[PDB]
Amino acid sequence: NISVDLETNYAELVLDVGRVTLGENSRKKMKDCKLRKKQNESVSRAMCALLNSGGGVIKAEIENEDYSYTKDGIGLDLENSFSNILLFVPEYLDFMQNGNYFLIFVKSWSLNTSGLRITTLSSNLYKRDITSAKVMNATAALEFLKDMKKTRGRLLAKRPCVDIQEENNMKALAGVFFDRTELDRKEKLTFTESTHVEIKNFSTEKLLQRIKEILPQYVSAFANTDGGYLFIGLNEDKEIIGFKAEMSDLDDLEREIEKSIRKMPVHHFCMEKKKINYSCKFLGVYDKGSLCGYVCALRVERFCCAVFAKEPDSWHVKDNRVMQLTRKEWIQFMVEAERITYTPENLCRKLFLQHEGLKQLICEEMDSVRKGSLIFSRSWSVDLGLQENHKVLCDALLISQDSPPVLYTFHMVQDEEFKGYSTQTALTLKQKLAKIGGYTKKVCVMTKIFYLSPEGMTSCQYDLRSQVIYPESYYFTRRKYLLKALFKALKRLKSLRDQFSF
Amino acid sequence: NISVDLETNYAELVLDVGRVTLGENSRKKMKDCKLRKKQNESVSRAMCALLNSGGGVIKAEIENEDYSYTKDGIGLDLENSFSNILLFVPEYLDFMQNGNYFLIFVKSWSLNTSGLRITTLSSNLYKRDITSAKVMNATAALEFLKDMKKTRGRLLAKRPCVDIQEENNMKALAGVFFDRTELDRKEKLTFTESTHVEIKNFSTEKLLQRIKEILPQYVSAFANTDGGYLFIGLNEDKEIIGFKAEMSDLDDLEREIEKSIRKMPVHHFCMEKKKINYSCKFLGVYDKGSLCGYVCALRVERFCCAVFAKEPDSWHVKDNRVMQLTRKEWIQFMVEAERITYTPENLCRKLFLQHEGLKQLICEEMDSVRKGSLIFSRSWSVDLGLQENHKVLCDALLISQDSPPVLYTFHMVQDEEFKGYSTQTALTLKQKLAKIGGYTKKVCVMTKIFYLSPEGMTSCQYDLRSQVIYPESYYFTRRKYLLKALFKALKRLKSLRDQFSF
Ligand SMILES: [Zn+2]
Ligand SMILES: [Zn+2]
Repeated sequence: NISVDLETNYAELVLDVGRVTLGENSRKKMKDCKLRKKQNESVSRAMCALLNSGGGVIKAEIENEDYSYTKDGIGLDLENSFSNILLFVPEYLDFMQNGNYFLIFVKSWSLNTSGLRITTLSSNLYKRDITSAKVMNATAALEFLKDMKKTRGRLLAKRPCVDIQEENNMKALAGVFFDRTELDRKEKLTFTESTHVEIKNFSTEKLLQRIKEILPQYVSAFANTDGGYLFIGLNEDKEIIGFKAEMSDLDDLEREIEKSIRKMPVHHFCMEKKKINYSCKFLGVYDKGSLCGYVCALRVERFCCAVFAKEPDSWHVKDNRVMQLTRKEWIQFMVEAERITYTPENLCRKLFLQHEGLKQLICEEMDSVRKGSLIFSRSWSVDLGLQENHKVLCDALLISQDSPPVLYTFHMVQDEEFKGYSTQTALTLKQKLAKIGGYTKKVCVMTKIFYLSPEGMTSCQYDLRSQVIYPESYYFTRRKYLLKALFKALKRLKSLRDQFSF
Repeated sequence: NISVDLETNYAELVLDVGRVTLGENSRKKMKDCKLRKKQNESVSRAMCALLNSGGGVIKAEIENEDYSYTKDGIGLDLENSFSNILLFVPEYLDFMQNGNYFLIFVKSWSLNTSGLRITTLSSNLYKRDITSAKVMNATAALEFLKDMKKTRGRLLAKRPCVDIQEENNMKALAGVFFDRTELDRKEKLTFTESTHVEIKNFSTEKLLQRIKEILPQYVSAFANTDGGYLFIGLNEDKEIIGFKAEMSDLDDLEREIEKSIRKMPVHHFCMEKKKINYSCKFLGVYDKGSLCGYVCALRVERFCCAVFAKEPDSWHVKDNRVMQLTRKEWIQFMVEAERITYTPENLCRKLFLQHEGLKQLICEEMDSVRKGSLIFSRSWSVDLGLQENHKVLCDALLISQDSPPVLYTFHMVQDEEFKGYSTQTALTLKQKLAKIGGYTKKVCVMTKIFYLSPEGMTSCQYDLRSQVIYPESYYFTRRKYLLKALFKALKRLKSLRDQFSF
């Protein structure tokens, strides 16, 4: 339910997430928790997509009435989600209440010391923290995947006769318990939970519902750490209780378990692809010579490669659509490493000689600039990898320290509008600077469109800066770093010919 | 209250943490929460010290009686602490209940994709997560410190006249509120908490106690992110309440705030050292023409470098003492990057010719080894940087795939014991292999001591393997990786002359 806004005046990706309730008191008092979680999920997905797609704006309609950002705030859950996604929120996020809408300006994710290339809401990779199954964070998932990639995946020793207790004792006891044909009710186990043992108690009515939900994460955790045994039908005090069911119910539960396990995504770094080796068994529980219920014992063998509970929760924007990254793409991102100067001189001279009014217009525009660089091109759209527009005479990019980059479009057609072309070119330039260029600061690109009359009259048809508003951080840019990022982006785009004079 | 155990037979650092209650039920039912937290802190400090000092063993006396590791477990809080310290607990930790003691075998911390060189319980660096002050994790602290080190530390722009609301509005409103000479009781604020605003309500009796405790972390968070304003004396609904106090109480509170702020550690990456720029003000609250109480407003300016709430909580073992890393050392670690083969041939030939029984003893010992490498030295203690023992004839290190490394000490003195020398040499060798060598797997070093009689009689005085027990993971080692780590350690120790023949 996230759509790219094509009617916006901003020269960047604007994602509309629909009506969102804002304010700490307003969000904490929302009666419908499902709606609040859905709004949080939509905002988080939009933020992740913008982080992975070169930055942009999240536009949310303010659902609650009489909302003031200064007086109310944002909301604890949204802030917690932002903190989970981003280590330093002020470095990436800006908030602005514009009329009835809330704008979250999101900077592109930049490679840092952590080594992460993309942002993930949840890697859906689980591990065993001695007794608990926890979803690997970005750093843990990165380390796990790189270690498995490097190694293409992943008897007894004589010891002194000393009476010791280890996790191997619990694993052996659980294995012996697994092979028991029948069980006795109200008997205590000789083992407890460990890296290879998990014990859960579920009601009969909720068992089928929870098998589709919690079993995948425990199976992923076991297959990722060392394998293990999951026992369902034992209470907190390790007493055998079980759940009452019929043979048909047992068959249906076994089928559901098989479907849930086979649905789990699996990525292999080895040459020999393998399935998840699991064994499901049902042990009858006998009380006073009568069958009380059944205990479900699931043995999950150690897996050679990554096992996912669900597809990794990473998003991006492609073809003006918010798409979740496929497992292969996510794995590839995780494991695979990465005065005024008028240039070029020849093109500037040709443009100034062919069109006399263009030079006067450039001088008038640049009289207000303290120091900067102006780069001319026949079509800046082509240099960014987009389609050429033959009606545009030329494009000019201005990089100055006191102002954000400005793209100057010039056209000879009086009755045609070039707002969309210039906006798309500026959006692509910003994305290339952020991702390919390597610029690590907040950057926005403004546009100015001019009509060059044959008699030399110049008029400013469109001025982007006077129609859109940004946080102040976007209005101050580092000229040297901008030039370096532009040089790197042009070099990587195979469109660097004479933009920088050496 | 953590001491290095010098009476242990293990050839590694054994840290005794005293009596520790173990078991999930036992620990969750502990009446004294202070004692439980103290035990958890001691175990965590010992684990961090062992991780930073080349690995070792944590020995804890089992306080509770009738404790079985297989039946009871470890404890939720201890497991959570271990998970916080280590991304993958099974990769580093092994647990063993030996008699009345509990042994935690800890592998040395190895450099990984995260870039961390040491482990920290808490960096004590705080940041602002929009409304909350949170302690930077290891990755966040690493990124923050490296960014500040790289840059040697760390007007208005014209915008369209659009009615918008940002965090700057809240900051300006808080600044205006800061300069007010007097306040009126039961009036609502025009701003709320943000990246630059924190609002807390404290009782009069607990105000002095909490100033020494919670003020440093908020001051650190403000000085680390963007500065801000802290307001004490306002309830949840942003109504001005204040706290009743006298002028002497105000002076004492101001002195306590000054002492607390000046006590905070500060590290500077810039040339010009600066103090924490803060301003403390007390605003009277007037109700019906009478003074009700006072509101404390603290303005913390943005700081140029790192501000610590406390010294970073990182530990190591030096001179057989568990010492907390100093701030300078912690900063330096964070920000600054890093058949049977008989060698050497000449020394082996000389030893075999001088002592005939030595060759026979070596052959008898190596007849049981499938494949490995034996390296002889005049004194392996010298090659590891320790003091030479002239009574020891020679030392031999055996590296095999089926067995852990074994150090063979040979002596001609019948009435003297060399257990301590061999144990210290093995401990130093293990530490050098783990840290300097770069070995990333669990490794233990056994020792065997032999007496070479002048007539050629050989006797095994001490055999370490038969007297100590390790988890099975320590009994299987990678021979090629062990040789590579040994080569790297010898090269970095300037003691590599002819150990490996090329
Ligand atoms: Zn595989
Ligand atoms: Zn400084």
